[PDB]
Amino acid sequence: MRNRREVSKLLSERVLLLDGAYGTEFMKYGYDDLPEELNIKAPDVVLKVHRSYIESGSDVILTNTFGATRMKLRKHGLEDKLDPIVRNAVRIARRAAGEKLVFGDIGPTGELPYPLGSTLFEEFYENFRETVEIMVEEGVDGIIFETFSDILELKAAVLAAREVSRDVFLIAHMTFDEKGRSLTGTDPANFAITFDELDIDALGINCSLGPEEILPIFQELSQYTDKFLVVEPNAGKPIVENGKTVYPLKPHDFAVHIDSYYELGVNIFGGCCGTTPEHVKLFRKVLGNRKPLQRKKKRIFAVSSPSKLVTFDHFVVIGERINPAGRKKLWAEMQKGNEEIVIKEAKTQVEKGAEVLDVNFGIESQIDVRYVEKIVQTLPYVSNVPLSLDIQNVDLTERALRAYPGRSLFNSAKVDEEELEMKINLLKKYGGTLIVLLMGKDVPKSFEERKEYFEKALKILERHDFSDRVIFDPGVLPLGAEGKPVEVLKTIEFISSKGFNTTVGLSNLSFGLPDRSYYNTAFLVLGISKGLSSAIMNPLDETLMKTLNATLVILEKKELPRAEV
Repeated sequence: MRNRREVSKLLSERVLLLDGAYGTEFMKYGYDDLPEELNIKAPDVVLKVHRSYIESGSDVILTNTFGATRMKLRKHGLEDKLDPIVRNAVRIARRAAGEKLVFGDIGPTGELPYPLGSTLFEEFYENFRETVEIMVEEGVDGIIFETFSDILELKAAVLAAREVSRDVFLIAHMTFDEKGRSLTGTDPANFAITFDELDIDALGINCSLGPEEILPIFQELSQYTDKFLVVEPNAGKPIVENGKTVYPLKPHDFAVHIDSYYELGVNIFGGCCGTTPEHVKLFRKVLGNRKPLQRKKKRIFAVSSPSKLVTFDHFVVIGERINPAGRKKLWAEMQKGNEEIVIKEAKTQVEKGAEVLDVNFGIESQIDVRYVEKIVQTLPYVSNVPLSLDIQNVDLTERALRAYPGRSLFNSAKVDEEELEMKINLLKKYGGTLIVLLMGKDVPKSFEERKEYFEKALKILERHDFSDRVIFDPGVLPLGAEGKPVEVLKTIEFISSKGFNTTVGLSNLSFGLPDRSYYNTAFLVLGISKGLSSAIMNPLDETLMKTLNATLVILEKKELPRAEV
């Protein structure tokens, strides 16, 4: 009953105020039932608390639906009460809301994504789709995913929501500990980078930390995103007055941070665990009828994993081993569905220095589609490093981009009008970066030719505003096929001059000749000197790795291992 343009037009005009805890407010009225159940067993309390806040000055209240999802309600055997639980909630809230805003509040299922758990991107996606549909029907003024602790789950949630409506105002939230990490690893910047390019309207933090510890965390985020920001700290560092649970921070020692958050560009302020209508009554005062600030997001090219954020601000070793396309061995297994052999090759390369893993599925037509989706999701957790998805088929590309936990590096996309625009789209929808391989109908042979391809891809890239999301691959040829590698170098330089990142299929140079390791090492050094910022290579080639490291030290792009005597 209110689109996202409206809701933004408002947020741009003035900083909004949210509400505090509800569970603890139900506790005060003797109700200890699952808060989401009081929508059926005692709508009065629910209506009361919503009022306690709207009076304290809240401009937006969250529907009493945090645990309102199939997967969660199921743990408390309520899978069947889901429909009315939510509908009442929106209605109960809509009541106290009055003229204010009502946001559907959706919390995390509380299940870990496989392997840390046993849930696949699909189960999550479908889980959140169901509820987000109930709410959108009921006319919520937006939807907010609070306290999420895993980019994969939160990714499913946002995609599901957005699949339901392209007009409802969306808000994604993650919760970090004091170390600045999520449950599975995402730090503020990762989260920020990974989720900014998704069709959500705002990002934010809530719970786990008081207004104090949350301040810097909120800043890291505010720096890597231009979307609206929301924050809802706890009520100070948790303690136990009777061994139970008590939040110290008073309405004054709390409401005094509003200033600090205001300057970091916040748009919506509220409170989590320990916050009461009292606090909000002050927030209303300390805050006032202000107007939001600006900050300009610091641009940065990086891919991510649930736990690691790789920035192309140094040489990025892209592991090449997981490639059944070229290994008749690994392909035989992976086709059979072996997940172990793949998780192993993954772990090995990371140990040796690979910061990103390139994964390809060999003969795409004969590979179990559900296996791809399971591996695509799995690796990032058992390897800790991002993945360079080496798919070719458009259909596999999508089934894979969806399930990938984070911001991926998508391998391949020739400079073909169609393929490009088709790949750009998939990425704009699921997020990610693109490896544009300088070659069209057929392979270019000269530095001149490659430049025409580059020049062309640029036109297409700008045309779709996606030039800030690409790494260029000049295309390497085997020496024993008249490669003329000096032409690829002239290209690496040319692109690196224009301001782009570059990678090469290093092992392409020597296929078909002995002492492959030498030509590779040689080429890499030469390549790096010309600008090459990354290279799908074999981290297991020790000499290549060492010579590489040496090269970087020499070039002042990394530093000393400790001089002796």
